[PDB]
Amino acid sequence: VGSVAALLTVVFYIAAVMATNLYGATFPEWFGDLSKSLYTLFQVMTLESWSMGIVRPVMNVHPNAWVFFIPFIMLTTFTVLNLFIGIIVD
Amino acid sequence: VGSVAALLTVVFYIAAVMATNLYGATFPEWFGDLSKSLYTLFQVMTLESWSMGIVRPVMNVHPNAWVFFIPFIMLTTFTVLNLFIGIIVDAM
Amino acid sequence: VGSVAALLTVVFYIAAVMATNLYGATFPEWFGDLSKSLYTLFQVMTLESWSMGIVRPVMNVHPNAWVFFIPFIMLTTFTVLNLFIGIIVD
Amino acid sequence: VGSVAALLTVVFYIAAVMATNLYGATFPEWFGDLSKSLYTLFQVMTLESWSMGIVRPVMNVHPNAWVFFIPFIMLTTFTVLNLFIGIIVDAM
Ligand SMILES: CCCCCCCCCC(=O)N(CCO)C[C@@H](O)[C@@H](O)[C@@H](O)[C@@H](O)CO
Ligand SMILES: CCCCCCCCCC(=O)N(CCO)C[C@@H](O)[C@@H](O)[C@@H](O)[C@@H](O)CO
Ligand SMILES: [Br-]
Ligand SMILES: [Br-]
Ligand SMILES: [Br-]
Ligand SMILES: [Br-]
Ligand code: NA
Ligand code: NA
Repeated sequence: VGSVAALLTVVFYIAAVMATNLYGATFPEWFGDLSKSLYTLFQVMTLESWSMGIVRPVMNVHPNAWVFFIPFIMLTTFTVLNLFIGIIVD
Repeated sequence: VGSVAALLTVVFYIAAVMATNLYGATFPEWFGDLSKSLYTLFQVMTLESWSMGIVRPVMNVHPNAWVFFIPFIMLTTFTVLNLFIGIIVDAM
Repeated sequence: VGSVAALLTVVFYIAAVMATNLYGATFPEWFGDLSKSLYTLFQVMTLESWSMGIVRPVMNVHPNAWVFFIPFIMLTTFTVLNLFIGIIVD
Repeated sequence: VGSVAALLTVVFYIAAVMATNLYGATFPEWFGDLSKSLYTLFQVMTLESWSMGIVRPVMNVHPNAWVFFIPFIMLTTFTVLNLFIGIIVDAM
């Protein structure tokens, strides 16, 4: 559980670093700095307007953006369930 | 677990083949080609703007679209839950 | 499990009957007939735009609408988890 | 289980008392009185338009609003999961 939450924070920070560099210049409101990118990736993790509000607008400039976002959603949500269920048992 | 992930991929692919055919011509931005259709059905599976942003606009042209999307949501949502729980149990 | 799904269908139909009578006249696009109301209550059960898209617009005309919608969400989602987990075990 | 449902109600009430105070004057439609604040925090807890529709507009005026809402989502989401699983286990 402790190791699970550690992995989640590292992946979240690494993903927000990547997102800042990729979309920061073209999408400054969402990815303009590390802070903004961490906030956006949390919104995306919660699945709130991820496609209609974030990813589809991002894909209009960067067609391959889904290669970042879809694996991120698959990875962070699977980890979150694993962490939530893992903490409940212990 | 592997068979579940295989079944989900097959079901997902056929669903996007069907959706391209049904809505492609009338909704090209969301279902105009297999790629776009795989992306939309993923958005639909996550439940993101599925009704307000996709299914209701689709229902304006195709009144029965709900016969496709509602069973799709029910089928994939039950499977993704079963798959994610399946990995957790088969690791404890 | 079989009894759980039976209860869910009855509550869903009864709720869609109630919604048609309550909001049908003022909100015809969402609750104008039993069919429309069943579709809307499914959208509301999945939590998609339930407040921003449906309930807040409904509350502008019917201030107490939340007394219908909030218990519905609480009831149908709890039942759905109970049914999903219940089927997985058996 | 009962203690969990009690803790959630207390946490929910205090959160809506705080939100009324912090955002009431600047966001009256969503946090203008305790009632509106209880309703908004329920919408936020379900994750419905929490960021695009509530938290980002709130962050335009109050840049630190995320310090309130993100821990709120994390706290209530973990509790609601724990409460719902808790009833299921304490019936099997
Ligand atoms: C899982 C761990 C999730 C951690 C989430 C961390 C969020 C950090 C957000 C932050 O530090 N901000 C700067 C606060 O000064 C908020 C930004 O999101 C903000 O600059 C922009 O979004 C603006 O557009 C808002 O008007
Ligand atoms: C858990 C069980 C969920 C069951 C869901 C049943 C849905 C039945 C929907 C239906 O029969 N319709 C009529 C099909 O002719 C669709 C309506 O939703 C439609 O009339 C309106 O929404 C219009 O506004 C669309 O343009
Ligand atoms: Br969360
Ligand atoms: Br998912
Ligand atoms: Br569902
Ligand atoms: Br809920
Ligand atoms: Na949503
Ligand atoms: Na959701």
